[PDB]
Parts: sequence; structure tokens; C-alpha cells
Amino acid sequence: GPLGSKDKDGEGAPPAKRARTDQMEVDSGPGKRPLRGGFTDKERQDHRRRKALENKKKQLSAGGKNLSKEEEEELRRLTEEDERRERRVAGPPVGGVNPLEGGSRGAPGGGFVPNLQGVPESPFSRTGEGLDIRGNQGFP
Repeated sequence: GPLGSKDKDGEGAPPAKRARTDQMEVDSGPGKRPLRGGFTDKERQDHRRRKALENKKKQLSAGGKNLSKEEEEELRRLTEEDERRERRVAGPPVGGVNPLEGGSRGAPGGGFVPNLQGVPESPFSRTGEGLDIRGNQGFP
């Protein structure tokens, strides 16, 4: 056989190239769950409903039509509750004055008396002007 060939004199035999791998992708699998907050689906239906009707208000009235008792009522309530919720969602005391329990009142005085009290009826003379009868006209 060959005694004077080698591979250094030329190049030799080209081996495997190697250093390679194959992969596959599952594609569909577990993912992310939503974290939508705010309120429940209820409030969302609230807005959908509302604007569904607001649309109806537009189209129906423009076509000489009218809303049905059903959806007209539900919406009104949706709106009523919505606006109170937005505005305060609570009940303030309004602006009270005083819990009237034991603060009983009345009319301080003594009725009618034949005296002015105080300083009067001490002087020997009388308070007024000096003299008076009727006047030059008798009665204005």
C-alpha cells in the first residue's frame, strides 16, 4: 500500500463539519392572562348598553321611531347610578345645623306690661319732648 502519501503533503480527507443542532417550536402553549382591572363586566355592559341606546336615540329619533320601555329604562338607571357613582358615590350630611335634642327654645319676655321697665318710673319727670297734643293738622 501507500508508504509515501500522508495528508500533510496535500490536505487530506475532509471529515464531518459538525457543530450544528436542530430545534423545533411548540408555537401554541400557555401564555399571559389579562390583568384588566377597574370594575367587573357589569360596568362594561353598563357603558356598552348606554352607548347602544345613545345610538338608538340618534337613529330612532332621526327616523321618527322610538325606544322600547325595556332598554330606555335600563339605560336611565345605568346613567343615574353612573353619575352618582362618579360625582361622589356616597351620601354627605348635606350641611346640618344641630341635632335638636335638649336645646328647647321659646319666647323670652313676660308678655305685655303697663311699664317700660329699666330707667323709667324712677325719674320724677317724664321722657319725651316737652309737650304734645295732636298737632296743627290734628292727624296726619
